Amino acid sequence: KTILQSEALQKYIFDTNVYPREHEQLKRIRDATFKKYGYRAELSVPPDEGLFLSMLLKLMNAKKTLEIGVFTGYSLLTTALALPHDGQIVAIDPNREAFEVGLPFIQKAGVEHKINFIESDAISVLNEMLSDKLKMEFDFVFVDADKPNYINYHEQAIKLVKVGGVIAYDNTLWYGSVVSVPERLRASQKPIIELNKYLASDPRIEITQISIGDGVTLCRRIL
Amino acid sequence: KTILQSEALQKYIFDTNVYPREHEQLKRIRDATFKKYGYRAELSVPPDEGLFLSMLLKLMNAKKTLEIGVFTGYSLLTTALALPHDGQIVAIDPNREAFEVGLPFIQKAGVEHKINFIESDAISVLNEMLSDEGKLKMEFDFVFVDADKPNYINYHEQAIKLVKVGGVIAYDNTLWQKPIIELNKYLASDPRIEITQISIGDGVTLCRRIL
Ligand SMILES: Nc1ncnc2c1ncn2[C@@H]1O[C@H](CSCC[C@H](N)C(=O)O)[C@@H](O)[C@H]1O
Ligand SMILES: Nc1ncnc2c1ncn2[C@@H]1O[C@H](CSCC[C@H](N)C(=O)O)[C@@H](O)[C@H]1O
Ligand SMILES: [Mg+2]
Repeated sequence: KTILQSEALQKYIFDTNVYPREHEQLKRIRDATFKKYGYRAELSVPPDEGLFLSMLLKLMNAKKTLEIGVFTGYSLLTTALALPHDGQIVAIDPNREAFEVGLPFIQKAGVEHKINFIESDAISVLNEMLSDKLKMEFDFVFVDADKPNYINYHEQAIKLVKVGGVIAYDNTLWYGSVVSVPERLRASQKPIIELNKYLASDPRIEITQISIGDGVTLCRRIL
Repeated sequence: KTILQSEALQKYIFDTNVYPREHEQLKRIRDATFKKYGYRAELSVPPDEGLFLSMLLKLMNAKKTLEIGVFTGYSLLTTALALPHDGQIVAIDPNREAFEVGLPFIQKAGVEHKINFIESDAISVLNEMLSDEGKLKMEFDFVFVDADKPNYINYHEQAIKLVKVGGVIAYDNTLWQKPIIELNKYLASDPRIEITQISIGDGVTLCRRIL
């Protein structure tokens, strides 16, 4: 899986610059995820994107983060390992079963204490955060869930992220189809095109769309 | 050029997510670069990589940077615009004529005061910095290496002493040929850095100094 010019080039990146520095428990998540899910393992953040997100989190000095869409936990464990010892993550996914595929390796990595996993749909949780008593504020928000709700998440996340914080959207080049379409991915083409147009014109954010993985768009909140 | 599956996909990134947000003086650098250097305009850091570097510098809170390889100044102006008002950039290139193509637009953007442009080969400039004991602890937050590929490993061993612990050295063109193959192996096995290779532009490898 790649949006690059060649699968060989994608493998060069993995072999040269990811797998030799990949945490062993991240490898364990990858192996377990393919064994259970087959091609659906491609739902995971790819390992080169993971390593990038890790250094991004370190460079921003992020400590409080929100993850919408957990699956078996590759990006969640990536995030927990990058954060300092007192980092805290709110991680939302209706599929607790997938989460428990990765949880033994999260536990082995010693970072379970950083994670608040919420088995729920994200819309209601983020609406409760906005409606809750306390001040929810995040350094970083990773949106990697159900694409038809991405614009809805944006309007929630732009209230919950700090000014100067980052909201990151995954899959924003969607197999190249934003410019094309593989028939089974057609349903998600429109919502990603819609999200791309929405972020492109948003004055409250600075953006960079990065041709890593299946496309990552970073949104730095400035208003 | 693009390392993506299709040129249409690359152009989509530019049209949708770069040009509507691109500083007008960066556009003017792009146009003047084609007018003077033609298809060597391709040597410039591409617009999507520009916004990426800009976002990196803002998130890092970078203030002092070093640029090796300037050409007509697209990445240099990108950097100057991302830095705070009191930011400083040291920019090294033997081609002063190319720099002076972009200079009017750097000046119109109001950021010329941030820039110390040095007309030289970078190896000797950096060796002089390493010799300058008195300013050795005046370190850079960010180093961008975008020059002559056969010297990249040499620049690494200089830059790793010039950048702060926790700062970043960024190598351009790491998905290029031999000096890049060698560089990629060298950084992969360097215990003094953490790395991430990003498939943007011609390939960018970020090196965060940890020792
Ligand atoms: N309404 C919703 N709210 C939150 N998550 C949802 C959701 N609907 C679907 N999802 C979840 O979105 C996930 C997308 S895959 C997430 C991949 C993950 N970031 C990783 O690196 O492994 C799926 O696990 C799915 O269960
Ligand atoms: N020994 C050397 N030291 C510093 N720069 C060098 C060099 N040898 C070649 N170069 C320069 O490296 C540059 C590469 S093109 C640089 C692109 C620039 N960052 C931009 O965005 O426009 C050329 O301008 C060339 O003059
Ligand atoms: Mg993903």
